[PDB]
Amino acid sequence: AHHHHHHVGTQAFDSTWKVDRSENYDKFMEKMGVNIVKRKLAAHDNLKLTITQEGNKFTVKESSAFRNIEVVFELGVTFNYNLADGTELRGTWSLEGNKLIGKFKRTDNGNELNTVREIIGDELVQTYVYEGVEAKRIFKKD
Ligand SMILES: CCCCCCCC/C=C\CCCCCCCC(=O)O
Repeated sequence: AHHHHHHVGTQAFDSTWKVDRSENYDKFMEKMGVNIVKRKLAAHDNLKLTITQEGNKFTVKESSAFRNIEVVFELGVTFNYNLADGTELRGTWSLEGNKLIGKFKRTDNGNELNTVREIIGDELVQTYVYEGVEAKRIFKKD
């Protein structure tokens, strides 16, 4: 007696999507209290994203008009992330039920930010909620 068989797959998110559009971002940056100049480049930064994962550890490369760095996280591993000005927040991402959670909190007053990751049709999306305001950026393959 004997038998055999085989198949194959291929992830979807593991791609290179660049900022093709955004929604409500204006209120998000305005909320924090960003200056006209800071809102000029942070709006037309041309964020280029590259998604690559190997297990429960994801690594994405992001580049902007004034800088660019690579970040690495782990599902369910809280770590300290620093900002361009030096602020350090304690946050990360973790899946729940059938959705992905992303939360980070300021050290000043503990402002809780909430972000979820999803994909619609042929465009990647990431939502961010700040004080009731829910803004998101739509990245299309580059
Ligand atoms: C020059 C103006 C100040 C720059 C504004 C910073 C805007 C965001 C840029 C870098 C910080 C990004 C922090 C994201 C945390 C991880 C979330 C994720 O896994 O997608």
